[PDB]
Amino acid sequence: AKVRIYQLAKELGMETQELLELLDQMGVAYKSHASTLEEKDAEAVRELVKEQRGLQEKLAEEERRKSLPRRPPVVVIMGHVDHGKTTLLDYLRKSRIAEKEAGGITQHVGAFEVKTPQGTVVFIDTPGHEARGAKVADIAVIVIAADDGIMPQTEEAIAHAKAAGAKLIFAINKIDLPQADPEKVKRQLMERGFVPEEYGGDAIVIPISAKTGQGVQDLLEMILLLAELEDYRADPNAEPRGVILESKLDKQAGIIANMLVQEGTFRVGDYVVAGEAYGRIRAMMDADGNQRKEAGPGSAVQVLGFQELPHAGDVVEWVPDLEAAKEIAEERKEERKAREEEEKARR
Ligand SMILES: Nc1nc2c(ncn2[C@@H]2O[C@H](COP(=O)(O)OP(=O)(O)O)[C@@H](O)[C@H]2O)c(=O)[nH]1
Repeated sequence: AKVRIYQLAKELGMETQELLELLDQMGVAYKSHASTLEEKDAEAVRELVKEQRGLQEKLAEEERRKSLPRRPPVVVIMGHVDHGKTTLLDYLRKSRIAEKEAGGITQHVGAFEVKTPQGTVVFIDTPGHEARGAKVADIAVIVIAADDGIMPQTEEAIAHAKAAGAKLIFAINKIDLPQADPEKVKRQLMERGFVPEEYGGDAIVIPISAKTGQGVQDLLEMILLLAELEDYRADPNAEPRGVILESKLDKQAGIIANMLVQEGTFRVGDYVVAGEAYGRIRAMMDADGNQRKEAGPGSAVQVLGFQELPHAGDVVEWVPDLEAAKEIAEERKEERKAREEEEKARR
């Protein structure tokens, strides 16, 4: 003090003409950048530069938080009995560790992930063969055998999947067999109004062999492709929301539930309600057997601590406290009771 303008500028990491512009907006009059500033003013300048810069760092932050991270595609497999669903799932579950040493673990949490350079894909395991619930799968892979073709069962699977909001992918399996005619199946698909992309339609058709592994990598790349196109994303910071895949019992363990996380992040100690089932999460284990402290979108984990058994397809919801988990769970019990005895009246 009293500081010259070119001095203050160097101080603030600023440009002479930057600071001069600022003084004019500020109302402080100078002669040239050589001029001296009253410490009153310089103190104001130092302050304003904090305001403006802090706000810009703030606006940049809110800017990036508008952009939500992606999430892996969740895939279900459908089809007609004998057409190779099971064989395909096993293969996919084989193809993940071509690394032996395990370890480490492979328990079954209801879904598994296949990591590719192009991305990670999540596969529902849990065969129930359907049974409504809450949306689980983004994509359905409809499996068809090339020696058999399209059965009414396949027509059902296709109808179901669309009704469930799934984007369809048609997999033509068993192409190793000499009696296999994939073109026949394509014709059947077109006959039914699904036109493959090679003929200019929007249907996706990948010939594969679950036995040999032919075209399975291509099937994977196509799933990830349609994922980018659909652009699946989720907010890890939202109110945690997920869905129950399967919930079973274990003698020493008790009630366990497999859960897919959809939005948010569940952590240990969170109180959750699923349908009429509530509880506190004691522990969480993934497909790798790792005990997890936190779970974000795309994660299939096994949850310990439910008081009842949650039904599959039921939504898992975060709640602040045990009491809130209890009231919500209880109210859903009331309505179900009442609406049950309402079915006593009308048969
Ligand atoms: N040749 C051949 N057989 C297959 C292929 N995929 C599955 N299979 C056979 O199809 C039979 C029944 O299929 P499966 O795995 O049980 O699937 P799912 O019946 O639809 O649940 C099994 O004996 C498999 O070995 C394939 O790509 N090629």
